[PDB]
Amino acid sequence: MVAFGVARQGILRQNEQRWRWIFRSVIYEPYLAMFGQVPSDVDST
Amino acid sequence: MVAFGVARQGILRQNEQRWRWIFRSVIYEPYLAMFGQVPSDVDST
Repeated sequence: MVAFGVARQGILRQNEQRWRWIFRSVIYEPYLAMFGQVPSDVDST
Repeated sequence: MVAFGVARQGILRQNEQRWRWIFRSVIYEPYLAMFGQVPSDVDST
């Protein structure tokens, strides 16, 4: 899950240089996928 | 489930002194979690 989350982070945006947005963005992917309405669907398009 | 519901009630707000809002708030957590779009995601943030 962490592997795929970091891969999603890389796909979404190339780089990020802040220790707050990155952690929240990474942690969002698990709950997003599990709760059903994952932004991942929006991210793909 | 009841244990985690009361824990969520405590986390959400410290105290509540009405025998109506408390019961509805407690009962909301199970259905919220099960039906997929649980306010718990909003509660965390």
